[PDB]
Amino acid sequence: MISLIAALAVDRVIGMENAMPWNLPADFAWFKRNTLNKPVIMGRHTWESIGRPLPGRKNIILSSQPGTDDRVTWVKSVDEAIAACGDVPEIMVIGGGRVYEQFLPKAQKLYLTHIDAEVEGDTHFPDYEPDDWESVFSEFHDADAQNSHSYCFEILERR
Ligand SMILES: NC(=O)C1=CN([C@@H]2O[C@H](COP(=O)(O)OP(=O)(O)OC[C@H]3O[C@@H](n4cnc5c(N)ncnc54)[C@H](OP(=O)(O)O)[C@@H]3O)[C@@H](O)[C@H]2O)C=CC1
Ligand SMILES: [Ca+2]
Repeated sequence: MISLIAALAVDRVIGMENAMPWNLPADFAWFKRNTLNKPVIMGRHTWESIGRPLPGRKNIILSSQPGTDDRVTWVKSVDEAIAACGDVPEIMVIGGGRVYEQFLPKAQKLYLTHIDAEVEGDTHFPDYEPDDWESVFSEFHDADAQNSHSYCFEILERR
């Protein structure tokens, strides 16, 4: 099963100049808990933004060109990316915008963090069809001393 995990600010903004333009440690804990011990697929720009493999996860990088780092597994197509994960219960697609768009039609689950932040961005999550998805988990949190925005963790399953 293929899942997408993403954090979305107002208007589905996910990124600006190769970063996530907000401060939300609660989302790091959610991301780690839901990706650890699962393979993660990401695009080259997202890979370049992290600089080092995510520990405890098989890191698969999509790029049309030959790989440049043997600490991760490089693939040249969506189907090769999926194949490189082998037979696992759940594959996690972790971004960015262009990768999310291509995996959305193949995904059965979305893990979304909806962040109440107004941010300018140059990257947005795809415009998913709400009727195709059932919300199976939704937990809202107010801002606190560590998290400067309110946020809501949501899991949606494809109907
Ligand atoms: N808010 C969030 O949850 C997250 C946000 N982000 C943000 O997303 C942004 C990056 O997204 P974006 O610019 O769209 O880039 P991506 O991270 O999606 O990487 C795009 C690159 O991946 C490669 N690629 C993608 N699809 C394929 C394919 N089918 N075959 C071969 N190679 C492929 C290409 O590399 P090549 O050019 O080498 O061919 C392409 O240029 C950043 O701002 C980042 O901070 C990232 C992850 C999470
Ligand atoms: Ca806010």
